[PDB]
Order: sequence, then structure tokens, then C-alpha cells
Amino acid sequence: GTAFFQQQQLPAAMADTFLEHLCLLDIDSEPVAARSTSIIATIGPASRSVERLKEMIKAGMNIARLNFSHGSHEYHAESIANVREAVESFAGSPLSYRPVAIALDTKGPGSGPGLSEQDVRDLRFGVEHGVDIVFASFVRKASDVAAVRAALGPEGHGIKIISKIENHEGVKRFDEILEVSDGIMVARGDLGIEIPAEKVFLAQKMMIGRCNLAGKPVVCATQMLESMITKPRPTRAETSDVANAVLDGADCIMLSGETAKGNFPVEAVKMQHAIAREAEAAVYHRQLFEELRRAAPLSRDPTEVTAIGAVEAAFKCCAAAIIVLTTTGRSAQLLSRYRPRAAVIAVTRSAQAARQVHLCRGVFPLLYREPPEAIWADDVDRRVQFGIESGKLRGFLRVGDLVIVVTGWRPGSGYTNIMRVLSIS
Amino acid sequence: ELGTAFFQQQQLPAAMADTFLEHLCLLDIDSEPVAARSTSIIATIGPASRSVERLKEMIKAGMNIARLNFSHGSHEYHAESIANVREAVESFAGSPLSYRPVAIALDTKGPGPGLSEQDVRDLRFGVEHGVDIVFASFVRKASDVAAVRAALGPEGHGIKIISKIENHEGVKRFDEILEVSDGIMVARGDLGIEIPAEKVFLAQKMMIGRCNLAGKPVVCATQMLESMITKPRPTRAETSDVANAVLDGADCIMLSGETAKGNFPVEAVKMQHAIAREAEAAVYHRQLFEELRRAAPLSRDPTEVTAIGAVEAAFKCCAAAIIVLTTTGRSAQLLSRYRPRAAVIAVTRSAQAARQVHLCRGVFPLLYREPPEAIWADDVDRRVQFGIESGKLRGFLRVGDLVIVVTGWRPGSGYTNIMRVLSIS
Amino acid sequence: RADVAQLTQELGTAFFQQQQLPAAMADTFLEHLCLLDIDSEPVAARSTSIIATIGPASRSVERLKEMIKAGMNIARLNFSHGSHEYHAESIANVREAVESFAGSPLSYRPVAIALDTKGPGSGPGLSEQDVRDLRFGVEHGVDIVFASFVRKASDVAAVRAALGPEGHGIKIISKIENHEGVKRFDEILEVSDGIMVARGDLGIEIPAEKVFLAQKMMIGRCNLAGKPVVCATQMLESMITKPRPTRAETSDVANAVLDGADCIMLSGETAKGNFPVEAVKMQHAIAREAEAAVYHRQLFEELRRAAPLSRDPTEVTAIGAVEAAFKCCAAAIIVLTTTGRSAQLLSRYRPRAAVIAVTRSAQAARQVHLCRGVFPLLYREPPEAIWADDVDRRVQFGIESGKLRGFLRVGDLVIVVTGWRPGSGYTNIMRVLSIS
Amino acid sequence: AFFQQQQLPAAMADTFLEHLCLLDIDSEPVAARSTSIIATIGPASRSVERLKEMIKAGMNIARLNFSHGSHEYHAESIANVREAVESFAGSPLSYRPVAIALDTKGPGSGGLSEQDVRDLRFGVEHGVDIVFASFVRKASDVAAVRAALGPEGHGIKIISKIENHEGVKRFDEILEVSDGIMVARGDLGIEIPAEKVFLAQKMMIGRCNLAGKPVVCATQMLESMITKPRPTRAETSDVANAVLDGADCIMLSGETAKGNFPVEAVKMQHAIAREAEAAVYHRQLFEELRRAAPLSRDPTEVTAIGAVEAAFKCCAAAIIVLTTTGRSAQLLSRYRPRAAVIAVTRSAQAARQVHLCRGVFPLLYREPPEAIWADDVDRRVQFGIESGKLRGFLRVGDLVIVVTGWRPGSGYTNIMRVLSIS
Ligand SMILES: O=P(O)(O)OC[C@H]1O[C@](O)(COP(=O)(O)O)[C@@H](O)[C@@H]1O
Ligand SMILES: O=P(O)(O)OC[C@H]1O[C@](O)(COP(=O)(O)O)[C@@H](O)[C@@H]1O
Ligand SMILES: O=P(O)(O)OC[C@H]1O[C@](O)(COP(=O)(O)O)[C@@H](O)[C@@H]1O
Ligand SMILES: O=P(O)(O)OC[C@H]1O[C@](O)(COP(=O)(O)O)[C@@H](O)[C@@H]1O
Ligand SMILES: O=S1(=O)Oc2cc(O)ccc2-c2cc(O)c(O)cc21
Ligand SMILES: O=S1(=O)Oc2cc(O)ccc2-c2cc(O)c(O)cc21
Ligand SMILES: O=S1(=O)Oc2cc(O)ccc2-c2cc(O)c(O)cc21
Ligand SMILES: O=S1(=O)Oc2cc(O)ccc2-c2cc(O)c(O)cc21
Ligand SMILES: O=C([O-])C(=O)[O-]
Ligand SMILES: O=C([O-])C(=O)[O-]
Ligand SMILES: O=C([O-])C(=O)[O-]
Ligand SMILES: O=C([O-])C(=O)[O-]
Ligand SMILES: [K+]
Ligand SMILES: [K+]
Ligand SMILES: [K+]
Ligand SMILES: [K+]
Ligand SMILES: [Mg+2]
Ligand SMILES: [Mg+2]
Ligand SMILES: [Mg+2]
Ligand SMILES: [Mg+2]
Repeated sequence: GTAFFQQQQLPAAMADTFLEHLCLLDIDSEPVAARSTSIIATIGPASRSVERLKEMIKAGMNIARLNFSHGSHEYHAESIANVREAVESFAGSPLSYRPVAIALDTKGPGSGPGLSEQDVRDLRFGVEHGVDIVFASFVRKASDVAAVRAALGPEGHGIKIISKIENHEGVKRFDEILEVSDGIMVARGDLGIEIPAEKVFLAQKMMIGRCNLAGKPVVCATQMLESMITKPRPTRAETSDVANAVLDGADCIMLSGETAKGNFPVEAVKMQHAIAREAEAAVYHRQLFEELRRAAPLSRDPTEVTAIGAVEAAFKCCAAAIIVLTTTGRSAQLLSRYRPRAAVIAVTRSAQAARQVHLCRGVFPLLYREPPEAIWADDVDRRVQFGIESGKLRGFLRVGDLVIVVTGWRPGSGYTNIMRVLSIS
Repeated sequence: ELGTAFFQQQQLPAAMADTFLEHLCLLDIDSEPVAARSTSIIATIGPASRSVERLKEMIKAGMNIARLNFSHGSHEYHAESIANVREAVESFAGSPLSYRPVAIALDTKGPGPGLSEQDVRDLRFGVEHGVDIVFASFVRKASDVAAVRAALGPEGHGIKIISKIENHEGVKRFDEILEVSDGIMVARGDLGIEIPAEKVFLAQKMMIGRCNLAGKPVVCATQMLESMITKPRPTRAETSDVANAVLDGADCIMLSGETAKGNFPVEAVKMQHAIAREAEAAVYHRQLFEELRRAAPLSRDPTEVTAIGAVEAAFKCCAAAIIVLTTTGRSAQLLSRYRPRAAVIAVTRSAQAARQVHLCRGVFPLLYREPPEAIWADDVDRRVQFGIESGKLRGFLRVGDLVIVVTGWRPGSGYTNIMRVLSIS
Repeated sequence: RADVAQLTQELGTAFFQQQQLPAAMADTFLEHLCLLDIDSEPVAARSTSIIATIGPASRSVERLKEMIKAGMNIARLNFSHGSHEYHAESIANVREAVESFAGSPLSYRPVAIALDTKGPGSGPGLSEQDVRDLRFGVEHGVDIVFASFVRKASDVAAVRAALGPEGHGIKIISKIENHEGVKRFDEILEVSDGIMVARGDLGIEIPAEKVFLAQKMMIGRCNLAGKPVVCATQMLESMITKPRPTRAETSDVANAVLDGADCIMLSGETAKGNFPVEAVKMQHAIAREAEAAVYHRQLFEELRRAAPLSRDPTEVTAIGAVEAAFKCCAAAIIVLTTTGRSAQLLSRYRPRAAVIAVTRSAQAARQVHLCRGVFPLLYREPPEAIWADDVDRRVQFGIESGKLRGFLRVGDLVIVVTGWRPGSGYTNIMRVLSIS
Repeated sequence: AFFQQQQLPAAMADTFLEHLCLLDIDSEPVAARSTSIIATIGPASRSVERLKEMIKAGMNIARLNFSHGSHEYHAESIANVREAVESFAGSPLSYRPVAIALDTKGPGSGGLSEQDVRDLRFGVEHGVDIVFASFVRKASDVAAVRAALGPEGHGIKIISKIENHEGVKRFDEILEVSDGIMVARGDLGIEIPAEKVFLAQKMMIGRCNLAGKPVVCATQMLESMITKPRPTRAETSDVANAVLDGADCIMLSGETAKGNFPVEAVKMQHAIAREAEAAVYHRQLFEELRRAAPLSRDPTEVTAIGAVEAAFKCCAAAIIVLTTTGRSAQLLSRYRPRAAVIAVTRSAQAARQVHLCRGVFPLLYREPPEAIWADDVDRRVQFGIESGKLRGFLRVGDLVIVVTGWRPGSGYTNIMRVLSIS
């Protein structure tokens, strides 16, 4: 229909140049796709209530950040319990349940040269309380990441390490840091004090570009909607900053004081949701996909080969979604790195992987709770149907839509190798 | 994993160039072709190429399609040519390494305002003798194709009609002719008399471009190696002409007097084979694939969606082949339209489809004759392994190679919707 | 490397490490982003003009002299507040501060004066107060009018009529502030000299989360049309009370420049804030960094592909001059202009080289601040008897001012743009000159 | 009507594939034929009357093959070429210069042979414009040819013929010291597998286009025309594809030296080249040549790119350039403008030699001098305009780009002007 091609900035998407793409952006072209950039909300006195946490989950919070610069271990254990209680209050409806990750943001090294003694204790607390992600403060070199990994011990091997780049040395040694990290946070607060404030946008754009090239998550952080700590509506510069972080290629956007201590935590999450959805439709996928493909090296990994084939197929048919089965999140991450317009619906039995895949743009995790079927092919089919039923309930899919289904040839992680074109019935 | 030697062969340095100009600058006479020759060779049968022993040498030299020119000879003469071609082809059924299907094409005498009485009788002879293709002479409009289609009686609807464009009217009404034809022949002999000789290259390049855009076979014909009718080696202009027809995008190249009446028919076939193999490696796939992708409309047909995903996947891993199961040849034709560097190995139970897919560049037909398995998934797996084992025997594949496999979700033509990445064991 | 190897040997590796030149040479936009370097210092003069709103914090002659030194190019008078007497005094103070630097013609910096109208309010068109304010503007010789709440082409015709026959030279910049203005943008731009993306009212008239789409669309269309576009409101808002801006504010300024804005604006930050000079300095610092980060390779290619073929010799000369400047990394393009039009046509192709515009018109010298990368030089000498000698003297004045200000050094290449006869509309010559 | 001619619908296409789809046999060429024709002189093309017909048919360069004939034979060929060329000098606005090229016998089983030293000396003494040096395998072979030409042969252009595997492999070092290259497909097709010659041709043409140096495609282009009045379909395709590849010149050997249809062979190359030049996809070609040409601080190079960009912006009918050595015209030619490059020169030798550069139309200036240098420059520009109008290149209302310098003498081109005709 003609109505379909007028929505989600599709006239601007078909433009032959980036300049013509800008000229065709339309304020009346409504977003249809689900919001793909994850929202990280910092927990604090304004967002610790179990009832308030339920509202923030409904507003779109995907990752709850625990800032270990404030409060004791007892305070953070209560924050974790409250987040889990609010998240699990929706588990009674499996088709709409939204996993929420818990990230531990370290206090940092301070005047020390590396991992502080308080950080070693906090990291151990994180492993004992089952946190999903660590946002490691003031990462300056690859050995800082190795120290965090060692402090997590053998029980914390599955925790994702997102290195925070906060100073000149971190920016200069970025490549070596990214190589050993799971992802990066552009920590603009400290970065804007360590380097001239007028240069922060260059460091942000460079780091986002390099993370997009590497296929690793990147988070944009600090003062994105700062005035909403006290005001019900943000400034024109703040809405612009959120939109531009998404357009730059950020996988996640963050709220700090806006959700930790402000008077509008739910509204700040709703505002980031609304802006991100508009900005995602305005992405010039024609150039972005071409450049990501051209820059990505040749691969003999079947998961990577299936992912690029699936993303190409999704663009060819305007697929509503790519449904992928994943144990660790890796198959969903490899689809996400090619920035499809189609939502990546990731079905997993791992509660931890379901929480962690929020780090990857456009990955919508679905936690499958049913025990395995005796026939493996039936178990695979039941999970694909669960993805379809959840997608229909949530508005991602309708009867008549085309979907790309990504699975593997045997049970266990690492064997994705099949892409299938399915019509929704 | 692959080695530096791998990346020096098949013009791979020129393939990785960022511009067409740099691609030309990187072409290397020492970079040897490795892929099997993908442009089919059509040889005209006549006194110099009619004997069974001569036809066996032409099949070994690379002849894929035998052309019967109905402008000369009786029905009895042509029936004997067909019998000799079939005897020569079937003499290799005892060795899978040497057996190759060979299509039989009937080239009509021509028109009068429309279909001549002789053409009606010759087309009826074609249906009765089971020819695979008709090269329809002097097609000037869509109704000329409809007349040929109607003359293929109740038994010949599966015969491919390749319209020969031989005059100004055929060039001017090209779009309406291509729409109703299975493919086109650029009949340069008559075209060069009907329009100024210096304009034939424009008509050739335009028709090849439009056929490539439509995904329909196009044949370049007449005087390609003309001097080889009396000389053992061709001129510099003749080798250039063959290479440029392949670079232009021709699916097939043809020999007329060179094989029908000349003194060196086998050498003419060998020369076209040698040039086509060099020219195919020199194709600038980076721009070709991007432009075919951009110009092809969005599609909701699962065969078309699977085909572009499979070709994208094959480029990502430098796949040795794309193995496709096809009953009519259509799934192989849709892969061929995206011009993959990987060979398209088409496994079919239809002897007719196996001969006809020689019209599509890079399609290597394998005729499967095993009785059908009771469990359909087992019959599919047996055909995929048949394509892998044939590929290993013929030199296309080795253990450790990656192949893309294209199949559908249920039996019957029209359901192709699956692409898998397999590692050869 | 082959395309820059000889010039790298000649100009040095240090030259090619500055002004984001490694990012400029990238083959893709993604690689361009990956190569942006916080250690790559800007060298070129700041090309995006700064509009500062005049008020109690920036009205004194001494304060205005510091703002001119900090980088203010256009002084905005907001007619929503203050009487005609108040605004006349602001104009006098701006002119006194500007003319305090006239003693040195080789370094004099012109400053434009813009009148921002109160608006229609609940009315359907031009209000009676706006008619009186526009007449005040003509009588006091303002250079630009920022017309509030422009909704259609007839609104700009009403502003033009209210300026009368004596205000024909004043530039009309239409402020787009509501849904109707965005929807009828093409008809408004066609009859306006330029556009202001008035984000304050726009963010109340349409959903706040859609303002960035309207901003990017309007900037893109103005860049395609070759007409000035201003980004306005809350760019450095927190600087009204704080000495340093937020991370979102610096990002907003940088992104407005990267989007393609010709001008950026300060409202409360300069009119009533505690750090007006620091706010101007911050916009100057961010704009210089962002201008160097522009991906000229794609921008120039797209401006050429989208611009229609032209038989206008000024337009043909402009693209040839910008192409020549990129080929040699020219320090500047020196252009002679009567109305500013030849400089505007060079500016539309977004050269990295500064466009040094030599003019005898004091008004054109102030108005060309609306065009990105145009550095006006007011030539005060009387005409030579031989016209060709007069042209040569003006080109030499541009070279001498360029050397004095640091734009040009001995050994640099400059592109010189002139015409074949006196009078506006005859630019048709491009020359490559080596600075001695 | 303007936008339907010279393959302009195909020129405006957004992709190369769409460009091919839009090529039209009814879209007539309008621009003058840009690719020069080299005709080999022999028994079929030696008489003054035959040479006059070949000049009218489009021959730009006369090739003397020193593999056959004595010095006396070649001196007579040169005299006949000059007599035929000068028979048209009475009309200066339409006079067409014709270059004379000496093609050496080669080294045989040997570097520079003793016969080649004598033949090269003969060339200098008889004022030849170009040397086609046979079997060039390395840079020292070019240096030997240059030394054999002596101090009097400094101005002669050396076009190195690449005829074997070593020449192809050491191409970069050969091109660096040569004025241009000839893809000598005859010997190349015997030295390397015949099926690989097209790769060597396309690579050498691409590298010469990148370097901004002339490249000639040679041998068997219209071979069947030695005995037949019309060429084969492969031969017309070969000529068209050499032009599309980027060849500056195309050549005729036996077709003009000994064949029965020498004039018809020249006419056929002219007709094909004109059609192929209009089919060039300038949108991609200019972008790639512009991107790949290095950044430069040479004012002639800077002015040249600015002038070609300006010509494309206004669909300029021509770029008129004043040149002493041909260099300013060569630097414009390297960007492959659609606009004809009309080169006004006083040097008769430079006028003959610029036929090596595609799209350069030499005009030999023989009008009385002006006392004021600026008036003399203006008069040469008006001469280019008047010759252009007479020859059909220009009409009243057209826009032209004019390229001049700031002072007399070679090396000072730095000005580009947009001029409206009449
Ligand atoms: O993304 P990951 O971690 O590699 O998981 C993908 C795996 O999921 C599957 O699709 C389903 O596997 P399970 O049945 O073990 O859940 C496998 O075939 C595939 O290897
Ligand atoms: O190319 P075609 O003619 O559409 O045939 C493709 C068909 O081949 C298959 O892969 C195998 O089907 P069959 O078992 O009937 O041969 C189907 O799943 C698919 O629809
Ligand atoms: O940019 P504008 O307004 O067209 O002015 C450009 C004009 O300036 C000149 O360079 C100099 O003209 P004047 O001598 O009148 O100042 C003209 O040749 C040219 O037409
Ligand atoms: O192309 P070349 O050999 O550099 O010649 C270009 C020269 O021709 C001119 O345009 C005219 O010079 P002359 O008057 O000496 O002929 C010079 O200004 C310029 O330097
Ligand atoms: O769509 S883009 O051409 O323009 C942008 C605009 C932005 O405002 C920000 C980012 C991009 C972008 C980022 C990429 O990595 C890329 O490969 C292409 C782009
Ligand atoms: O590889 S190409 O850019 O250059 C060619 C060169 C030829 O010599 C011939 C054809 C092509 C070509 C054809 C296409 O349809 C296309 O989409 C791209 C190309
Ligand atoms: O340099 S760009 O490709 O990427 C941008 C990135 C932005 O962040 C913003 C704008 C652009 C841009 C704007 C254009 O009009 C254009 O023609 C090209 C560009
Ligand atoms: O696609 S092109 O127009 O771009 C070029 C660009 C170069 O910079 C060089 C050559 C070409 C070219 C050459 C051909 O033979 C051809 O068939 C097509 C081309
Ligand atoms: O720690 C942080 O998030 C910062 O400095 O922005
Ligand atoms: O019939 C043919 O093949 C021709 O005319 O070229
Ligand atoms: O008036 C203004 O400038 C606004 O609303 O932004
Ligand atoms: O000498 C030549 O011209 C050849 O060998 O092609
Ligand atoms: K912290
Ligand atoms: K026939
Ligand atoms: K106002
Ligand atoms: K010779
Ligand atoms: Mg910090
Ligand atoms: Mg025929
Ligand atoms: Mg307003
Ligand atoms: Mg030879």
C-alpha cells in the first residue's frame, strides 16, 4: 500500500544521496518500527520504589545502572532486589515479559594507577549478586580491562565488560581497549573535563564509528536530558543531542541524574524512547548498510555469513522482523552489527543472555521458559512460534508480514547457519 | 586459512579495488583463472561439426548448446544432427567426471508480416523432436513472440523462446519484446545490415544491460571469431570482441560459420572457452552486484529474497559454490541474475531444465536420477550431497570449503525460501 | 596515498595531520568518523557566523568590543522587548564599538545588525507593531530582518512591503516556527533571502521529539538552494548562569554546524546571562572544531550532483574556483563583489578555503556574514582611473589583509575570482596565484 | 532536442547499468570525433591524391613503418604527406595539422639495434614528430632511444610499444620515462596467450589514463577491410571498446598500408569512434579521474581541473586553450571533458603532436601579431572561436571556457574564463 511507503521516513530512505535524504525527512512520517536503541536508567532515590520501577519498565527502561560511586553494598543489594521484583512482576504473561539487565558502574581508580581495592570488593559483590554488565570506570589501557576481568574471577566469566573512556589516554589507546572489551561507554562527563569541552563530540563520533565497525556495543552517556532533573520538558539542545547520538550509531543511550535523583524519571525514559524512535527511522540505511558491508572483512564463520545474508534478505522484502534463536546472544549481535531496519527478535532460554543483548541495537529479547521438547526440530519450531506470537502481541508483526528466521543445524551455541523466509499466518 | 596465493588468483586484487579505474589498473595477466567457465558456448551444427566423433570433441572443448540453423537443410538432415548430438552426449553417461547435459536449440528461417508457413512446420518439428530452445528470427514486436508461443502446440509450452533482435523495429520495441520472451539474442549479422554498422555496439550494450536488469538470458552472436573459419588462430579484434561480450554481461556467446562449416570448429570452441574464463574473472563484481541490487525492485517472492541473501552470503565467505535444488530452473536463474562469483550448481530431476539452465550465466546443471526417498527431507539431503560429491569430483569443491545451499520448505516448484551455510566434509 | 603523496612531501606530514585532514581523505563516511582525532587541531578561520542577542548583559560599548573580539558577527535586536529608544541606543553602541577598530583597514571587522520582529500574535498576518518596527529598522539602517512566524509566501511579501522602497537592500530571513511554516517551506524559501529554524516555538507547535527532523530538512533544503540558514534557541542555555555548558549543548552546536547551518545563535546566553563573552567564545571554539570535521568529499560531490546545470557565468566560475581550491589545498578564495552574490555562490559549494570577499559596500560587507565561510573586507579607497588597475588594487588589498590576519602565508596558493566589466552580475574569471 | 542527442539520456543515468539501458541507436553524435586515427603509410596510401582523401576522411597521424622500405622510400612518403597536408593551408580557419610518426624495426634477437640508430637519426633529420619505439622492455630501452635522437631530437615524443611479457611486467617504469604507450597487440598476442591480451590492453589503458599520458590501441582493429569493403561485427566492436576503454588513439596497419579500402577503413574508424565517445559514462569517469589525480600546487594542473569542472557545469561547447608545447591542452585532456579542447598554438610541431591526446583539436595560429601581449592573447581566443564556428564546434549563444596564462612563455597557465559566444 501507498500508506506503508509514506511512514518510517521511507521516502527519505529511498534517496540517492545523503543531501536528498535530509531534504525528504518528514515530520508527518510516523515511526512504525519498535524503538531499537536501548535505554539505560541509573537507579537512585527517585527510581528505587518497586512501583516506580514497574512504571519505568513500561516506559522503556532496558538496563538498570547501579552507580557504585554512591551508597554502600547494602544499598545496592536492595536496589537489585527491587529491580528484580519489578521485572518479575510481569513474568506471569510470558508473551509480553521484558527482561531488564543490571549493570554495575564502578567507582574508579581515583589517584591510583589501576584497579582500586574498593573496585575489587565491588566487582566481587557484582558476581555474588549476579549482575549482567560492568561499566568499568576510567579505562586507560588493555591491562585495566584484564584487571577487571581477573577481579570478576572464574564465576564472572559471562559478565560483559563495557569500558568507560573518560580521559585523553583512553581515547588515544582506544583500539587496544576495544579489542579486549565487550563494548564501550563514551563517558562525556569526565571526558569533558579531561579534554577541551569543544572536542568531546569528535571523541564521541570517532568511538561510535569504530564500535560500529567492530560490531561491538557503544553507549552514549551524561547530561543527555539534564534539564529534566527539575523540568518536565527538555531543552532543544537536549532533544537534538539524543537524536544525534542515535543517528551517530549509538547502541544505547543513558540517563544519570534524570532517573537517579530527578523529579521526572519516568518522563525522562519516555522522552528518550520518543526521540530514539524518530531518529532510528531517519537513519540513511542505504549508505550505512553499504559502508558496513564494504568495511567488514571476509568471513569463514557460518554465523557471520548467515547474518549478512539474513540482513540482505530482510532489506529486500521489507521484513517486519528477523527472528533468531540464540544461547549466548552472539547470533543476535552479528545480525545487529549490519544495522537492519527489521527488528531482531532474539529467542533464548538464557535469562542472562536475554538481559545482556539489550546492549546491541535493534535486539528485542524474549525469554523462553518452557522445558525442551523431545524432538529438537519441534523445540526449535516452538521457539520460533513463541517469537511470532510475542511479536504479534507487542505490535511488531501482523498476518501477511514476511519475517526472516535464523537458526542452526544442531543444539548448542556456535552453530547458526540457516536463514528462512517465512510468511506470517 | 586460505593463503596469499588464493588472493593473487582469479583477479582478486582487481576485485577488491574501490573504483572501476583502479580495478582496470590492477588487472594482471599472471593472475590465473580458477573458477569454472560460466558463460555458455552455443555452437552451430553443420557439415564441419555433424559427425558423432567431431561432436564428442566439441563437448570436451566446452560446447553447451547445439544450434540447428533451419535456414538450411531438410527436416531429415536436422533430425540426424539431433540424433548425432544425443549420441555424442550420451557416450559420456558412464563417467560422472565427463557427462554434461547439452541443450538443443532450433534457430528459425524467419518471416511476410509474421509467422511463415515454414516456421510453423519447423517449430512443430522442434516440439516433436524435444528441442529445448527456439531462437526466433526477426522478432519485431510482442505479437511475433505470441505467434511463436502459439505454434509450440499443446506439448511445447516448456520450450524457451529467445527472441532474435535483428532490425531497427526490434531495437525500438525491445521492452515489449523482452517482457514476453524468455531471453534475447543480439543477432549482429542482420542488425549490422539493417542499422549502421557503427551503431551495433550500442544496441548490443543496451540489450545486454536491459536483459541483466530483467534477469533474463542474453546471447551475443555472429562473427565473434570469424577468421577462424579458415585460420587456426583468431585476430586481436576477435579475442577482444569475445572478452567484451562477457564483460558487457552476456549469458551466452555463439559460433556460427566457425563451427558449422569452418576448418577449425573444435579450436573455435576452445578459444571461446579460454577467453570467457579470463573475462569472467575480470568482471568488477563490487560495482555490478551493488548496481543490480539497487536497480532490482523490492520483492515479496521468497525465491527472489532467498537468492539475494544467498549471493550476499557467497561473496562474504568466498564460497566455492551455491548448490540449489530446482525443478524448473527458476531458483538457479534468480541466483544467476545477481552475478555471483561462486558457481551455481543446480541439482534437478528434469532433464529439460538441466539442458535449459545453460542459458543462465554461471549455472552448472547436474541431472539427478535416483528414485525418490519416502521421507522428503532425506531426498533433499541426498540431492545436496549429490551436488557436493559432484563438485568434489569436478574440482569445484574440497573438504574445508564453504558452500551456500538453497532449498525450499516443501516439495514442488515455487517454494524456495531457505539458505544454509555448509562446511564441506 | 598516491593521490596525496607529492603534496604530503611538499607541505609536510604535520600539515596533513591538522584540520581533520586524515578524516577528510576517507573513502566512506564510516571511515571518516573512525578517523576523527581530538589531537588534530583546527587551523582555518571560523566560518559559521555567530549571532548574539543584545540585551542588558551585552549593551555597553566596552562589553560589545569584547564580544566583537570574541567572534560576534551579527548583533540581534529582539523587538519582543524594549522600546524604539532602547533599540536605537543598542544600535548606536554596536556601531561605536565596531567603528573603534576602523583605524586599521587591513584588520577591520564588519558587524551586521539584525531586527527580530515581535510577530503576528493571534492575528492572521503582519501586525501593526511589526509595521512600525520594520519602518524603524529601515530608518536606522538595519541589515537584516528575522521575520517571526512566517507561514506562507504572502507573509514575506507583507514584510517586504512594510520595508518600503528605501528598504529593498535589507535581507529577509524567515523564521519557521510552526507546522504550517514547515509544510509550506518550499514556497517560503523561494521568496525569502534565508531561513531561521526557530526551535523554541517550533518545539511547542510540533512534538518536541520531531524538531530535529524539521531542523535537518530545512538546513538540507537551504544548502541545496544556496540560501543562508540559521540554527537558533537554547544552544548553550545553561551558560546563562554557568561558566561551562552541558555535554548536550556542545553536541547541539557541533551538530548544527555539521548539519550545514550558515549561522548559529545565542539568545539569553548573551542578552541577559552572566557569561555573554564566554558564550560567544564557546560557540567560536565548537564551530571551528565542527567545520574541520565536515566530510567535504561527500558534501561537495552531493552539492554538484544535486545542483542543476547552469548557464550563469558567476555560478560556473564559482564551482570551478571551489574545485581548484580543493585541488591545491588553497588557503583562500579572494572574490570581488558589489552585492555579496559572487561570494554567496562560492559559499554554497562549501569550500574548506576561506572566501575573502572584497567590497566597497559597507552594507554588503555586513550582510555576507549570513553565508558560511565568507570573510568580508571593506575597501575604502577611491576608484583608480583605469578599471583594470582598480581591480588589481582590490585583489592586492585582499592578499595584504589575508597575510596580516594569518589567512595567507608566502608560498600559499590562492584562487582569485573577478569579472570582465564593472557592475554587479559579471563575475566570470578564476585565477590561480602564488603568494610571494 | 539538445538533451536527446549525444547519448545525453544515458549520460544522466545514476548507475553504469542504467547508463547501458539508456543507450540509444537514434541518439546522434554531435561533438567532433576526439580519438585520433593513426594510418600506416604504404603502397595503398602513398600518393598525394590518396593522402588528401585520407586527411579528409580523418587521418590525424601518418605512421611510417621502418620494418619495410628504404630511407629513400620513407623520405618520399614524408614529402607526399607534407604536400597533401599543405594543400589545405590556404584556408587557415579549417587547416588540419597531421603528425608524422616513425615506427622502428626493433631489436630483433639483440637493446637498441644499429639499424634503429640510423633510422632514428633519419627521423630527426626529416623532422618527424613521434617515435613508436618497438619492443620496449625496460626504462633503459627508452633512454637508449632518447640518446639516439640526440640534442636535435629533444622535442620528439617517444611512445613505447609494449609487445611482450617483460614490457607488461615492467610497465610502470617504462611509462614513467615515456611520453606515452602503444598496446602492440600483434606481437603481444604471440608473446603471451592470445586470450590474455584484453587484460594487458585494459590495464595499460587504465594506467595511462591515471598518469595523464597518451595510449594507442593497435593491430587488426579492422583487419578484414584489407580485402573487404565492410568490417566484421567483432572489428566494429573492437574499435568501439578501445575508445570506451580510454584509448587516446586508434591505429590502422595493413588496412591503410596495403589494403584495397584505405580511405573506407579511416572513415569506419571515424564513424565508430564518434559513436563510442558519446557512449562514455562521463559521470563516473570524471569522478574517478578527479578522485585519483593527485593534489597539486602546479597552477596549470589546478586551472585544468577547474576548467573541466566549469565546462561540465554549463555543458560548454568547447574549452579554448593557448599552448606553446601542448602541455596545458594535455592537462585538460587527462580529465576527459565532453567539451572539445581547442588548442591554439604557434608551434607547428606542438599542433601535430597534440593529436596524441584525446579531445584536443589543434589550431595552428598564422595571423599577424599584435603589439600589446593582452591584445595578441585576445586575438588567439577569437581565432579559436572563429575556427570553432566554421568547423561546427561552436554556435552563437554557446558557452565556452577559455584557458590562458598571466605572462608569455610556456608554464604560466593560471586563468580560466567563462565566455558567451557572440
Ligand atoms: O547465538 P549462539 O549463542 O551461537 O546460539 C545459536 C544456537 O541456537 C540454536 O539455534 C538452538 O540451539 P539450542 O536448541 O541448544 O537452544 C543452535 O542451532 C545455534 O547453534
Ligand atoms: O526452482 P524451482 O523450480 O522453483 O524448484 C525449487 C523447489 O525445489 C525444492 O527445493 C525441492 O523440491 P522437490 O523435492 O519437489 O524437488 C523445493 O523445496 C523448491 O520449491
Ligand atoms: O557579486 P556581484 O554583486 O555580482 O559583484 C561582482 C562584480 O564585481 C566586479 O569584480 C568588480 O566590479 P566593480 O569594479 O563595479 O566593483 C565585477 O567585474 C563583477 O561583476
Ligand atoms: O601549454 P604551455 O606550453 O605551458 O603554454 C601555455 C602558455 O601560453 C600562454 O597562454 C600564451 O603565451 P605566448 O604569448 O608566449 O604564446 C602563456 O600565458 C602560457 O604560459
Ligand atoms: O547515513 S550516513 O551516511 O550519515 C550519517 C549521518 C549522521 O548524522 C550520523 C551518522 C551517519 C552515518 C554513519 C555511518 O557509520 C555510515 O556508514 C553512514 C552514515
Ligand atoms: O563492472 S562495471 O562497473 O563495468 C563494466 C565494464 C564493462 O566493460 C562492461 C560492463 C560493465 C558493467 C556492467 C553492469 O551492468 C554494471 O552494473 C557494472 C559494470
Ligand atoms: O558529510 S556527509 O555525508 O554527512 C553528514 C553528517 C552529519 O552529521 C550531518 C550532515 C552531513 C552531510 C550533509 C550533506 O548535506 C551532505 O551532502 C553530506 C553530508
Ligand atoms: O564505468 S565507466 O564509465 O567508468 C570508467 C571510469 C574510469 O576512471 C576509467 C574507465 C571507465 C570505463 C571504461 C570502460 O571500458 C567501460 O565500459 C566503462 C567505464
Ligand atoms: O562516569 C560517567 O558516566 C561520566 O564521567 O560521564
Ligand atoms: O541470424 C543471425 O544469427 C544474425 O543475423 O546474426
Ligand atoms: O523566536 C525564536 O527565536 C524561537 O521561538 O526560537
Ligand atoms: O608492431 C606492432 O604494431 C605489433 O606488433 O602489433
Ligand atoms: K561510577
Ligand atoms: K536461421
Ligand atoms: K522576537
Ligand atoms: K615497425
Ligand atoms: Mg565518569
Ligand atoms: Mg539473422
Ligand atoms: Mg519565536
Ligand atoms: Mg611489433
